[PDB]
Amino acid sequence: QEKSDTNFKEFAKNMILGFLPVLQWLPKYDLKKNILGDVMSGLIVGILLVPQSIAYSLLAGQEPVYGLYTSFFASIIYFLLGTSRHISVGIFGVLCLMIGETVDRELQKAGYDKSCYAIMVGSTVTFIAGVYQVAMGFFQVGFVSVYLSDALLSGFVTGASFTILTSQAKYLLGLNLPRTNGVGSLITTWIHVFRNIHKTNLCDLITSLLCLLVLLPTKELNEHFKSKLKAPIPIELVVVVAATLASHFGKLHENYNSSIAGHIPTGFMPPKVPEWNLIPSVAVDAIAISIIGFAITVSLSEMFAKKHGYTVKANQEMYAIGFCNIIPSFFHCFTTSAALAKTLVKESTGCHTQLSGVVTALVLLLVLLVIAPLFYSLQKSVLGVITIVNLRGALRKFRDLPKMWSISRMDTVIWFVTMLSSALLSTEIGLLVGVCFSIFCVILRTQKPKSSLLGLVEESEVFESVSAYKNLQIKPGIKIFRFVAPLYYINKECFKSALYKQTVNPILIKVAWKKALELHTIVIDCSAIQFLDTAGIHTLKEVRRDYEAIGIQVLLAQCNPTVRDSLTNGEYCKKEEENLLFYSVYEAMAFAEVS
Amino acid sequence: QEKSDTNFKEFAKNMILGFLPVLQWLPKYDLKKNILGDVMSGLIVGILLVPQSIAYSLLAGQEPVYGLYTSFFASIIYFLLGTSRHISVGIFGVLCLMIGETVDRELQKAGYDKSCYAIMVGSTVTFIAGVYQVAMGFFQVGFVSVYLSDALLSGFVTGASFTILTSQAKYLLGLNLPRTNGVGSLITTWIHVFRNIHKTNLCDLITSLLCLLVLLPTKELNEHFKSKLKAPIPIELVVVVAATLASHFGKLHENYNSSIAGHIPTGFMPPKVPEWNLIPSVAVDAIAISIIGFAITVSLSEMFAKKHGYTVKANQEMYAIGFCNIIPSFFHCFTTSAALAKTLVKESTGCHTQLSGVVTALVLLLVLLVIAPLFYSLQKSVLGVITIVNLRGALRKFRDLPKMWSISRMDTVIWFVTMLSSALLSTEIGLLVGVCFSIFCVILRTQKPKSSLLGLVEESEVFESVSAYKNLQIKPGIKIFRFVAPLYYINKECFKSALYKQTVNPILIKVAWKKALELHTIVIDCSAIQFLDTAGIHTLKEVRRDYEAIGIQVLLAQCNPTVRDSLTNGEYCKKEEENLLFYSVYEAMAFAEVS
Repeated sequence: QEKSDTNFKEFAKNMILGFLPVLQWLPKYDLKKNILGDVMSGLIVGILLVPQSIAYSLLAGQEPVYGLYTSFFASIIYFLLGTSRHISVGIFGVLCLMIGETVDRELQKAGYDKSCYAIMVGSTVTFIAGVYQVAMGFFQVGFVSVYLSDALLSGFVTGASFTILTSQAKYLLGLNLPRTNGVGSLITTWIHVFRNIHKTNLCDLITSLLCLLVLLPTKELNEHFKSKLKAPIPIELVVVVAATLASHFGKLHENYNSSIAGHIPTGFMPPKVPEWNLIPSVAVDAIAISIIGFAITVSLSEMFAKKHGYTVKANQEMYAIGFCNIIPSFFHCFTTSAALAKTLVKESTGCHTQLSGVVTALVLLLVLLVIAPLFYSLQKSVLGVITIVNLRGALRKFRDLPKMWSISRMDTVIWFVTMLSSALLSTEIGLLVGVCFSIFCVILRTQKPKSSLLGLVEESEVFESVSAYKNLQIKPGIKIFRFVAPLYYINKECFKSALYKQTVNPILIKVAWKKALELHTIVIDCSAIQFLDTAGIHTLKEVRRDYEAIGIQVLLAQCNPTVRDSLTNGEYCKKEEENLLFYSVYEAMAFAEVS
Repeated sequence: QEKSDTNFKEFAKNMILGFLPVLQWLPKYDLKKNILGDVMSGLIVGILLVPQSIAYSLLAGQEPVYGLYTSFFASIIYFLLGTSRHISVGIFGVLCLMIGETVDRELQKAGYDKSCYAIMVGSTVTFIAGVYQVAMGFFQVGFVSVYLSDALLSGFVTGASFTILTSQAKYLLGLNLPRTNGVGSLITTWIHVFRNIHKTNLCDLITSLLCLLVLLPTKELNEHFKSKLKAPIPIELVVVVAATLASHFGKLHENYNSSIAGHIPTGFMPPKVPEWNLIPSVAVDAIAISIIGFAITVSLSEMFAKKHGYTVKANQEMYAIGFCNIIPSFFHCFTTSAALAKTLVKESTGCHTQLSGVVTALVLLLVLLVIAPLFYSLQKSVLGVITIVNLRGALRKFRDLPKMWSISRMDTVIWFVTMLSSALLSTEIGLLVGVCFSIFCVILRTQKPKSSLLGLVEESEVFESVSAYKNLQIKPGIKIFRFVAPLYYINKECFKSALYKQTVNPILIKVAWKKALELHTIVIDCSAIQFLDTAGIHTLKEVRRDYEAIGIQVLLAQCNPTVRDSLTNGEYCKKEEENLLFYSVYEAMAFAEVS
């Protein structure tokens, strides 16, 4: 009755401006209020970046000298390539952990100097990771970073933070543990500590607890008392200078036996080519670090790009972190990526342009040239509690998402499985388990979908489900049915079983008829079925061929253009010279009422 | 205007009859027309099952005696447990290939008798595969067999058929090749043949070509001339008896040097316990064979169950193939599963009940007891062309699905990738690549979805897309928008970019406004968005917070009950004391027209 029929439809300086973005803000600086907040931000984050680089470089197994070349070349190389404004690419601790695992595995395998073979592997893997980044940037692909969610990175970071807390337990007591690195790394290292426990010092426990007692309440105050104290108070450099000038005026290496940092050379040695022969044995870890560095840096650039009102790209933001692993790779460095704490404390004070990074470079220079005879005779336990107490965020995350179970109910499971599988197993296998599980969970969400009868809406033409709404009039039998899943091959059985349960069953009624009623029309509302496979059109043909036997008819309701393509172009299913497919479900009710 | 508001809704003999199904058809046989077609079918498939069992048992590396125990115990054990009627569980050639690979790998590793150590590994892996089957049946799980599609098995079968055709090239020429088994098995075996080619016989090529010349046109006639010749004509036993009674009356082992499988003892040796110490090194191949045997047997039972008008179960069909690998596992056998050719030639003639299988057992008994001195002095090349020319179906499949590219366009890619990755690499890695690729392809289908404006339908209340339909009236600006994907985290960027491209862009217009119009309502039709993640409600909040800045408003249209749950229960997004969510999109047009 009044079948509404529509009609189908028939069938080069612009590059230099991109690549070298120092030449698009430097000729107009607008120095009225562009300098002072920027310079103060640069000195503040430089003061708060001195004690972090030595600690992170000590975490990777090397001496705390090469981390200064790492952070310095990283801060000076982003000023010439980066298109963001508030990122400050420095050192990310999870990258230091992965680099430490790789250089420890290769030094344990192929070695048996130590201090110079701990640089060849790191520089080579950072060089080839940058080669991978510039190849992924020259192909302009970037499609891999969208498969990493944001309830997956926030579990991987917490798992790697547990691994950092475990691997900084030797320096908190001053023991000599073997290289226990592999698949059960946290459990084996903790049982190695608790077996070999009755050998700890009385010098590497008193200064550790005293420095923790100074650090942790002061950071707890500094986190939420920023009103009367505008700049963040640098207690880290204060306790480092106070600990160095006790263990050198007080002779804390002969009277006791605490660990003491190397010697620290002048700096800026002649550059060296990385070892080409170690390339094919290490190019499974460049994949491991390049993807996560690229993902974290593009997410943390775009999150701060639209907050201040400008635009950033993605074919150039890849190249800056690409060459950040290329040109410093010829200068005894390791991998770098974006910041989390440093960029927030950078943007919180001043920070009107990119030139802060240059000052972030520049104050390192003094540190790298005239502070070589100092920073001797400081403990390796002060740096341990420095890189321990600076883990407030990745363990503050436990307070929120196990109480934000109410929003998602299925991202909490992904987050907790990724955290558990990255603290216990490793960092690479943990990230792989997280990615594959978050991919599998959407097809688990497709399987077992919802279904219900529909019914009317009392004097309009809307149809909403009767399993979750109050009194709606239903016709005696023109029973409607609605499926909210794609219906491809995983859930052909769920669709068949749900349709046979809500309405009557065809085969049982056919058997009891042959051994020797109401509901004379079923209207499948296929508005939500948003593609369909080969088995999809097979089971939609099967329900019609079964239901036509008893004496009832089946007619679909408001399919998409592509489903209506794949039905007629599909096998032959339901259209040669018949109507049997409608445009609105209320029209199907009006037709089936005419009988 | 007249906001249609509904109201939300507040919140033991029955087991023996299953397990032992010989006791539910045997007391009433109805012998008027239940015997004769059944018995003739049993003798016909027994005659056509004698030459196949020796060939398949020779494919697995063992003597052609243990295959007779395999098929006999398989046919006699399903009569006591099986609930189907037309399956006839015999020997599946891909199972013989996987068993051959496993016993060849273990015999090459741990060995260096050969004929008795080629039974311990096969019997042990079939025993533990049956243990896996009865464990998967006692847990009543069965959810794994739905992840295997039907455009995936039909590529895996063709890839394993290429591997059978390659691995039966030694016996087609009579050479001595080493065990070239691994990851590049087909390529290495073909290059080993074509390097070592100038050593073939003149006896193992003349009888091979002569027997192929007899077999292949006769099977080509027998495939589509079944009218005047009702029963399938058994030319296989005819050419086997004609080839045996040439190479024993004609002395074809002294005058030439062709291969001949002698020995062949009477049979029914005392039973032996399988080797328990080889359990933990082989339980990665029981997973490989149990899943595919269970999948093929449940699919081929249900495909023939509803064709004749009865019902079958799934908690009992698992147990029959479970114990088919348990009780014959103590009697020097290997794995069995359902039939494809044998069940079609069984059901095509006679076949009124299950008792055909007993005759399928019974005619083996004569073969296993008094045909021991015969079946000596037959070539190993006749059995080669027997198991070659019986591959008509799995290579006839190349004519259909590369011309059924028009139905699916994405199952052809899955099928071809599975065939290519199972012919070249292996059978296990090929099946794994097929399963993981078919899982990944549905989330590739979610990514890059369709979008369009809607427009009216000219004097009704339907809305269909304007990118694929002819003239529909559109309001000047109340531009509608429709998304047909779940919108979780993979395609937040596609949704944001498509909405910013079809309608106006918020951020660019805000920038040009701040440097110093039409479309005063966007109605997102979210009828097809069938769940949403945390990032989903984040980007749906972000589009409202952006669009509210310029001076236009955004209101969603006809979400599901679960999306309307996850919006309000979600963060706070859009409902405390506001309307901002409708029930039908035409009502949203009527509201936005009032302005």
